[PDB]
Amino acid sequence: FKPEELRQALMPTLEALYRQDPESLPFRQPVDPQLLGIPDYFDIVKNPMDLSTIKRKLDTGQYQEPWQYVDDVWLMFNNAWLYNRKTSRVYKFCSKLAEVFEQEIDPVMQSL
Ligand SMILES: CO[C@H]1CC[C@H](n2c([C@@H]3CCCC(=O)N3c3ccc(F)c(F)c3)nc3cc(-c4c(C)noc4C)ccc32)CC1
Repeated sequence: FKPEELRQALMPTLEALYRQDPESLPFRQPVDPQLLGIPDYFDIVKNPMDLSTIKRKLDTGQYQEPWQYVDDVWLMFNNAWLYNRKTSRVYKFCSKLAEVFEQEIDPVMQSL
């Protein structure tokens, strides 16, 4: 896969996530535990991930294969479901994005 081919193919799946508003808002920048006053965040989440990081990796051609992109998107979701309680808005927004991602990534992976 050329990185331009991955970027062209996968960027619309990422755009679909950013289009979810307000559901994407907590995911658009890395969690900042100082600002949010949650010093245990990095005790629980050892490999942080967010949309800005994924976007940067796509933009710069850091993914060799599409599964690596998919793995990072799932890492972001898994981190949020891990840290946050299921009653929280952030966990529910995570679930909403995951549903959108599933629906958009499926045909794309098949094309590829
Ligand atoms: C610049 O705007 C942002 C919106 C999300 C704000 N925020 C908020 C704020 C705190 C105030 C209460 C509140 O409702 N927030 C909030 C704000 C907007 C949302 F869309 C949302 F779901 C939640 N909580 C966040 C939680 C997380 C989070 C993620 C993702 N994974 O683990 C943790 C913890 C990330 C961001 C959170 C921080 C400022």
